[PDB]
Amino acid sequence: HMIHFSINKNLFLQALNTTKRAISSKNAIPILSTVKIDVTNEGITLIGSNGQISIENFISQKNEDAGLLITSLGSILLEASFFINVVSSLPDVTLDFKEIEQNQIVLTSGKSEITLKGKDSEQYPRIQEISASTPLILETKLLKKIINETAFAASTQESRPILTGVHFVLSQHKELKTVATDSHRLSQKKLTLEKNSDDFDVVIPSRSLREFSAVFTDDIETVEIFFANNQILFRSENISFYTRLLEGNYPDTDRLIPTDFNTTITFNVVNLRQSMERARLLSSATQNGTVKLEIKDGVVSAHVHSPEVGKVNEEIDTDQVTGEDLTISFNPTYLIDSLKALNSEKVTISFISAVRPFTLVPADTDEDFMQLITPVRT
Amino acid sequence: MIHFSINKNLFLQALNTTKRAISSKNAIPILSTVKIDVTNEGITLIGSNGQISIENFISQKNEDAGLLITSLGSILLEASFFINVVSSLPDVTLDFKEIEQNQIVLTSGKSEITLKGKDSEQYPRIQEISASTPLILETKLLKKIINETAFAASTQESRPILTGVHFVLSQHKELKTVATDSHRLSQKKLTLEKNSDDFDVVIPSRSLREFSAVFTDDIETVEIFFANNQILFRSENISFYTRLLEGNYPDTDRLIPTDFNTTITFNVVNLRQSMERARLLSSATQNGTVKLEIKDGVVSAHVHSPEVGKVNEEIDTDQVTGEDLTISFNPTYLIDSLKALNSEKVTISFISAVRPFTLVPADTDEDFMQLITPVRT
Repeated sequence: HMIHFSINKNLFLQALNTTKRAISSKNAIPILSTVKIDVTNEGITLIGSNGQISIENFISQKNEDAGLLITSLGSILLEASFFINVVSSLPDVTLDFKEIEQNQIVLTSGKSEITLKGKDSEQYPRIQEISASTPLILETKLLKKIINETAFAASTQESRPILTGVHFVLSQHKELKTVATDSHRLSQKKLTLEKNSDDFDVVIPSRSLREFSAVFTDDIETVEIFFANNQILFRSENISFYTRLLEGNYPDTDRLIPTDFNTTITFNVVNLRQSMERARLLSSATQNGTVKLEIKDGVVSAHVHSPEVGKVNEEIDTDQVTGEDLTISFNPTYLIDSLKALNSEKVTISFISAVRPFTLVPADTDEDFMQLITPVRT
Repeated sequence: MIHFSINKNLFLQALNTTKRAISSKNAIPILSTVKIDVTNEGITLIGSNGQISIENFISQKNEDAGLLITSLGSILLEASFFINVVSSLPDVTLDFKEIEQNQIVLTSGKSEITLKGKDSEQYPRIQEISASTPLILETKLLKKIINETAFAASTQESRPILTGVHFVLSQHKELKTVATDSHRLSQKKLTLEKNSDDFDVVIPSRSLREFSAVFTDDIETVEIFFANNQILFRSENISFYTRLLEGNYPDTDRLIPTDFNTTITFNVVNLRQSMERARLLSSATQNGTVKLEIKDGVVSAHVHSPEVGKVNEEIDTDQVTGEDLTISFNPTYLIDSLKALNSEKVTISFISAVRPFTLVPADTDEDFMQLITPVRT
């Protein structure tokens, strides 16, 4: 059984590019740099993986846009980057894909014939199948929104794996909590699901979640989620996206969130971001790298002193300041991250002291979106 | 000490132009800074990297700058950082005040940012070119030359004269510009509508690439002045100096073959795209070439990369004449030559599989000529 099919170059190229999102250049298992191409009666399946995530992108014969004509079945491996570059370089709207002697594929497109050396696919590792379960269905724009609101807060230190993921908890059949922290700052988003589902408690690598947002384009309105202990699957009509879960107990984060406050300030999000980025230009010349907010009698100001380099003294305009005076220093990158995560015009930040973590929420909104930032003692 | 106020965006635009001549790493460390001279007339921004120098003048009388100068002087600031800070400031105007210890307080709205600078006495002077009458060329004429030739120059530092472009004015109106790296060559000849004094110079191709980015299209002309070791392109407000390469540029006229045995006229974009397919596979080889096979009126391209793949393409042709031929060459040289053409078709002319071939744009008045040396296979 040797492969032979033809297809529309662009729809093919798109599917390859989606699949490539799970394929690294250098992998510790050499063969995982290849894309795997299974060709059956029903259609073509593109498989890619890197040991953390795997993508199965299927193009069905019956898809009108594919212009997919299948003559012979079979399987093959090609080095993904190269193959993808070559297809992309072909001149015509459709192309011929014909396997021949010794794992070679001839690509005919117009008057241009290009033969690439592939590999037998038996050596490619089969993907472990999540057991037939009841799916959880979420609107994808909701997931992408959770991801943008939380994944940046997760650690990037691989020596503490559990905090490199996002913690997802469904309780009471409809209460969804998502939290991420790197021990310095924290992000938490809570929803109520419109429909009830069976409870779960998982930790999903943040890198996997960033790929989820890239793999599932907005054309796909919902996705089905299946849970195992080791892994989890997101599936649309044509795409299956598996990722590993992080084993271990996620820390109890609820205790971390304060309830009573001495000072609050309500800021324009954009203006504050621009103030913190200015602050950061000078504070990043230092290792300490902190901005100092001074709040005296309704006036709020930012100060950075980077010896040898310069000094920032800026008054920041505010919608509202309540409570008592406060002087507090923090890493401005965390504040910026927090701000970039908001979709609201305004932000309410609430404080306790110069040494206790402070909270930030979007102002004037139903959203249960809560963040924390630990200040720096000085 | 310095004190002026100015529109931030015009200041920023002027600093980003000057930056073109400032590198972050330098043998002479002080050259990573921009020098700001402030006089009654205006502000002069100076940068230089040892090869090129830019002086950019903003006049107080410039209506767009909103420049008000109340105290004079001069200072150095580390260019990249300073430019980033100015760029980040919130208000449309900027107050620039020098204080104690070569510090500059930048005030923009409610934001005040102080930067440590350096005394400017240590910055090296730009060498004035000797008094002379200018040569005036349309900026778009020069840009066009630069895109047509600077890429053919070498990047190997071992024959430094080949890393520049050779410019020769002869008979007071006959301009030849040529570049080569010994493997491929580019030549553009022109006649100036007005006479000028003869010259013969070699201008580093990196300096030419910066020329094209310093003088935006709103500068229609520039005045050019010559010394033996440097050259000045000057517009109303910008002086751009570059060093010249000294030495004898090779006799390039002796390299252009006269009579041919085979010619072929191609659509330019079509050919480029076949060559780019040919280069995906050939770049996997060491000395990756493409073989052009011409038998009857049929032209075809071939590449074989033993453990990777192969290309077999029939290239559509507009016209084929003369003897059959099989010739091999670096596809990148062909691609570079095609990218440099501004015409729909190209005419390529061969002698044999081992002698260089020429490319000219087809059906045009332009005296624009390229050579590529094939490889024996």
